[PDB]
Amino acid sequence: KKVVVGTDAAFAPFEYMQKGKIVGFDVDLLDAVMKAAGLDYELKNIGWDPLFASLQSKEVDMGISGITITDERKQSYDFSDPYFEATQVILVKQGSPVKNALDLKGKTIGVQNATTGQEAAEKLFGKGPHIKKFETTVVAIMELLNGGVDAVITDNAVANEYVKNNPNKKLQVIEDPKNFASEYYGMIFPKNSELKAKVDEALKNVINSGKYTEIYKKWFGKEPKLDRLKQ
Ligand SMILES: N[C@@H](Cc1c[nH]c[nH+]1)C(=O)O
Repeated sequence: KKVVVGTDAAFAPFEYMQKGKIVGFDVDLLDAVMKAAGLDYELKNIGWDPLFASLQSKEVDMGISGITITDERKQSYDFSDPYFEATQVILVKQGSPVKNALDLKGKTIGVQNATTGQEAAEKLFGKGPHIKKFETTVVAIMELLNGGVDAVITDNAVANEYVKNNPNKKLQVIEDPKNFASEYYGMIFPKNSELKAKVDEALKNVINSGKYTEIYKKWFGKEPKLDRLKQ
């Protein structure tokens, strides 16, 4: 019996489809972690909202989908030790007047459904019509390109990856460290999972052996500050 791992492979550089195969930082880290934990696994591309549903039903044993550790998600799920630090940013067209998150007032914001980016947008301007929720971040960014939304709030490394990969779209990343707090990714599990402890120990092995850093350098071209993982 293999471990069923779910991911939403529409979140580059962490997980995405390349020539019909699921690739990314989370994909490479998962492979490293699971082999260090001695667990045969299957990686499923399932979708963002199906994934969380599947984890609650326990049909999926494990998740790695650039998922931010939050106390709101700790209600139903368990998390591994953090393996990445992120923050929400604001993605816009280069000609945007947006300088900070407060400039987004009265404007339409495209977020992926049930994410920390949605939460951040709803924290500032409350729940309402000009917060447009999409199943993938890919589609949210697509509503930005065509003018359907004025701004996108998503994770920083994803936004930076899209700007880097797509210069002809002429998008810019607006950072607001005053409004957006530090976030940490964790591998997710159904409540009281027996895999969590094995994954935590395997992650340490992966970090200690220098395996994590090689994967980090591959996707981000620089040395990680590993002290971000002991916060
Ligand atoms: N890290 C954010 C955004 C995200 C990760 N994967 C898809 N969206 C979250 O877990 O809510």
